[PDB]
Amino acid sequence: PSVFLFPPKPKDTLMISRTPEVTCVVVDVSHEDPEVKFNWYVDGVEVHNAKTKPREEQYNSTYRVVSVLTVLHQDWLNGKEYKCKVSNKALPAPIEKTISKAKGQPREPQVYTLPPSWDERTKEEVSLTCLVKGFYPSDIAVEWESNGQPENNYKTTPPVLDSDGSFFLYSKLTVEASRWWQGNVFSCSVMHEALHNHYTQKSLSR
Amino acid sequence: PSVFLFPPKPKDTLMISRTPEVTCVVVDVSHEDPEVKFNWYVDGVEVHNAKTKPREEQYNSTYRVVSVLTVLHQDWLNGKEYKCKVSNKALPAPIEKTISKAKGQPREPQVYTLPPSWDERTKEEVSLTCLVKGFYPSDIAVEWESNGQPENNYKTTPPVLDSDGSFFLYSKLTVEASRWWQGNVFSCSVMHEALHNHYTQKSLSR
Amino acid sequence: PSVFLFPPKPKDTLMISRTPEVTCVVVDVSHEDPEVKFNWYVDGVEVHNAKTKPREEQYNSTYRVVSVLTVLHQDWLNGKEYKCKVSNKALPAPIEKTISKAKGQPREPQVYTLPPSWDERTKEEVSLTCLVKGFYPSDIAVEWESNGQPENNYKTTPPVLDSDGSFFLYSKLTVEASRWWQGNVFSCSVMHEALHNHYTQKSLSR
Amino acid sequence: PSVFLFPPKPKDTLMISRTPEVTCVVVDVSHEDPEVKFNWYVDGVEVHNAKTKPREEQYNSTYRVVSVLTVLHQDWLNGKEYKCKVSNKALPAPIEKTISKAKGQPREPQVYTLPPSWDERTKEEVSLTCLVKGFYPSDIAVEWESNGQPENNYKTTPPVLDSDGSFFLYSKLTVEASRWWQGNVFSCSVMHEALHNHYTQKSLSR
Repeated sequence: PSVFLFPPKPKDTLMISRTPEVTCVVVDVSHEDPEVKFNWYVDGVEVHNAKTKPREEQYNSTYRVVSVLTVLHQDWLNGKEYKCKVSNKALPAPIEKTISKAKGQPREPQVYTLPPSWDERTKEEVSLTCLVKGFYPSDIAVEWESNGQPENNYKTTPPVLDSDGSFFLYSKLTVEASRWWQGNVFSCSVMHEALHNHYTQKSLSR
Repeated sequence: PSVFLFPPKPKDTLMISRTPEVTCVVVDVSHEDPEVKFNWYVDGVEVHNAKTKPREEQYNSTYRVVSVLTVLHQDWLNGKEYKCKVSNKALPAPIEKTISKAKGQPREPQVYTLPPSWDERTKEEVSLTCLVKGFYPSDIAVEWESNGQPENNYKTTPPVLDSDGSFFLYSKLTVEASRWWQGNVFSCSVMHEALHNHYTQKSLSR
Repeated sequence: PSVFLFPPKPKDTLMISRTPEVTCVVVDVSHEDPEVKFNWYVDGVEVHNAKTKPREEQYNSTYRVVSVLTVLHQDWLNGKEYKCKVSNKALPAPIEKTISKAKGQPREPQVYTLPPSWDERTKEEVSLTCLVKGFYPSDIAVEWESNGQPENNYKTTPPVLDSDGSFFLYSKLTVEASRWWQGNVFSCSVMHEALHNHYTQKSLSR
Repeated sequence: PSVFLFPPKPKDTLMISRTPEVTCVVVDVSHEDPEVKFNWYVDGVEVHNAKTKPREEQYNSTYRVVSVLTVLHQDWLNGKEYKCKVSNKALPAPIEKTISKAKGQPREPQVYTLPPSWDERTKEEVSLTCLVKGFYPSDIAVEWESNGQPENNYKTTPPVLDSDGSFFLYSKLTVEASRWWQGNVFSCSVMHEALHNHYTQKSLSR
């Protein structure tokens, strides 16, 4: 068997509106001895405010085990680790996986609202570009809203490493040219750590 | 024992200068029985001399072997299937994995160049962007060039799926401000199968 | 009988998607001897399958027989030699005919896009010109496009030798004056061996 | 034996200082019986102004015999029909071949002088351009000249048929930078039958 530790979503670790959780999925567990045992060493503390073993739903008849641990918004922000010790009889050795926030000095994302191209102006759909560059923790979230209500038809690229060791990404919004030309306002919503109150909003129109 | 088949590089399939290769990577293998055997089948017929064997090792204790098959540009860009038959002792049955081009409508790439943002002015280095959307087959190559010779400070995004069933990506060239202001012209060179001539270029200046 | 060896077309050698083929035309054969054997030698090695030989007749009361040998992109660009051997009536000695890519240090073409004249302003149509000069391999493919779509009424002069041992050609695009005066952007797509990525382009507007 | 009739050269059809000439080349005359009887007739009237040159031996043990007929500048350009009746002892009945001037409504060239392009200013040597378009008879003659005296280093493209069924060609003069920036006059001298006085001149300066 093998184990993979997955981190929490980047939005819930900046927002007190939701719960941040780290999930430890054990896979290729034969039915021989399920005996899945999760010993969560937060920092150096072995006791676990652990959560259910749901086992989710069957793909090749499940055999897949998950435990989730509610983490603290502050603990992940303060760069401390979370182990996951999977002990099984079919394992000669236990599998210990450690996850921690990107251990560097956080940098602020520089948001830039790039407007449509001259080439695109003669089209029924025009594409609005937000560029988010310069953030060291690749843990970010980009959303698009206009006049205060959310929008759809947008797609954000994964963060990509740059030359300075930082990260950047582009978020593109597809709107009809009816709204852009009539002068509606569109807003790029970026949520990172280094931003003041984990939120910045740059607005775009013409 | 687990195997992986990788298509040729996009530039290599769209360019007369290079030799495109499908790559069959068997990972983990064993330490006890490192001998692998590669059998390459194109469209049902076995290709022998067409493949070479890179001899390799690794640092997860276990080794990594890899075999590469030179295809003809026109065979890959047609509906041809390439099968890899990996036999090792550690496997009961040979593992056969087949790969071929993305069957479907070739859809033409639209190259949009967006100029530097107002905020990046009065800064040391500026960033120039290249939005490429609408291409389907997802095997695309994009580089930058100014005054004939190429440029190095570019990173292009992983092709991200759109609602249309299309694809898009972005490209970021970071140039010294003074070269941008001195009027030098930068160009975005994209290669794809759906393009007439398999090549297009958009320009960025002022 | 007479024999003639014809080389690949220039666009076919610089674009993968096309089959470049050398053509061996024997004209003025006789009714007494209507069966002509063509034996193709490439770099000495005889290739028989790569032949395809149809048949037909001309108004001369003579016959014309043709044999095509599909060449590889990599060979012609790397100066390999192609031979076709034509033995019909008498003449045991079939051919002296052998073709190759010209031998010379390749030279990069120089594209200059020159705008319509002052006199052409005041006319229903305008003519846009593309000076391509300085190339030593002579094999070049030049076309006009706009809006990423190929154009139609353009005509290009054959390559003509310049004083420098280089070649130069000119390409005229004929487009409606409404189109030029409304601000479209027209471009010159030139493919040649010496160019970086075998493709360059310059554009014109206003 | 095979008969060929070659028309007069374009420059001397327009200029009175030269003598235009129709030439009648008979080839594949054999050693056995040379003795070729050239009998010319213009329109319908046989003329005895023709001069049969001596017989000339080739490497193929064939004789080539030629006769030249001096024509009238008007009569050629008036579309008159010139026939050559060659009679040998070998052939059964004499061979005849006819040439006339290109029979279509003559069309006047339109000459535009195009200056050099922006990219070309930085170069030690700069190229001036002459576009001659819209002319029907493919027989034209182009020259370059600055400050009266004729000029060197000018190369003309072959005539090129266009879509409208007329012809066009380019002429490039290569001059050093100093000549162009100093404001010197440059002139493109174009001689075509539809031009009044068969000569025009267009000019190009800074």
